[PDB]
Amino acid sequence: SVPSQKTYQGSYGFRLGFLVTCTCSPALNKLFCQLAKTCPVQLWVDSTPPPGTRVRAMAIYKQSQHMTEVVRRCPHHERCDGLAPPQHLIRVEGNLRAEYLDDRNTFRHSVVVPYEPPEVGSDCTTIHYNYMCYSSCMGGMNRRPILTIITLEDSSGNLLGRDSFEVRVCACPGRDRRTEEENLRK
Ligand SMILES: [Zn+2]
Repeated sequence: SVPSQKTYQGSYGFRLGFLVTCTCSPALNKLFCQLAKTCPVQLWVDSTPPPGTRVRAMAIYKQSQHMTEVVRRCPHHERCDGLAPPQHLIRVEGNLRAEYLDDRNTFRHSVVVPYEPPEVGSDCTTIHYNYMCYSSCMGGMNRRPILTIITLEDSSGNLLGRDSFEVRVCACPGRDRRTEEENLRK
């Protein structure tokens, strides 16, 4: 079954926040980012989850007619850090404990890091993601919009919380955000 995108704050009050290489549109719930550049995603909790809590990131297609298709890199960007497998769209930057996972039954990719409390000077835990293929790449996303689903999980993989956002990976994020926002006003 297609991974759920249902927002679920859960017992710890889990939700995301956001912070031109990367720009977020709250009105569109959409992140616009350049290829392979830092995308800061903030984790907010009302209380601290138990030891061994994990944070998983996974991409799915937004449109229902493409939801059962695995999101992966196009051949050009696949065939081009030594930790992320070449097929994975999403990689984590600056984390010594990233796990790159392929689901045995769905073939979907994800990247998991341990949950850490907020870094000094912050009320939220910031994770730096990189997207390794453009929304427009033929043989990959092929202009189809995607969602990133962030799941807070216990050490066994049980769901503690879930949030999600749309992503466009593009060369001019600031300009594309304005275009899509101008389209929503019209
Ligand atoms: Zn590509």
